[PDB]
Amino acid sequence: GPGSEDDDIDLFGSDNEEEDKEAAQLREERLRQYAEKKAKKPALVAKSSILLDVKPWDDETDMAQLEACVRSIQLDGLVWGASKLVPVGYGIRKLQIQCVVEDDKVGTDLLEEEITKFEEHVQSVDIAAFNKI
Repeated sequence: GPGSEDDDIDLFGSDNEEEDKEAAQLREERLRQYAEKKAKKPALVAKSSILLDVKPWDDETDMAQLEACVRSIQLDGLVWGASKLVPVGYGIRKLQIQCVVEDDKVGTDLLEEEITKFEEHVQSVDIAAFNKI
């Protein structure tokens, strides 16, 4: 229907459109990018604050790069809070990272999926606690 000023009529020769299989996918990809990078209006949006603990494999595993792995997750509405190290066992100390997610954009999916891929440096990803804000 109506989107950006028009709805379906061609008044703009700046867009080539094209009727192609890959083009169709790319047309939709344009909307995905607009919905993701834009449409994010600040309002009373629900948020979750999840405390995950990033546990390293060994002392040799660097704690700062553990934090770096989590802090490089780029999603609009994925906010990082304070992180602290909690010493637990022999050698292994866990990094507790607070993440604040804007629920109407970013689900925990993004953080859960990404940090479990980061398990190349992280031994296991444990959940410390879940809080709503």
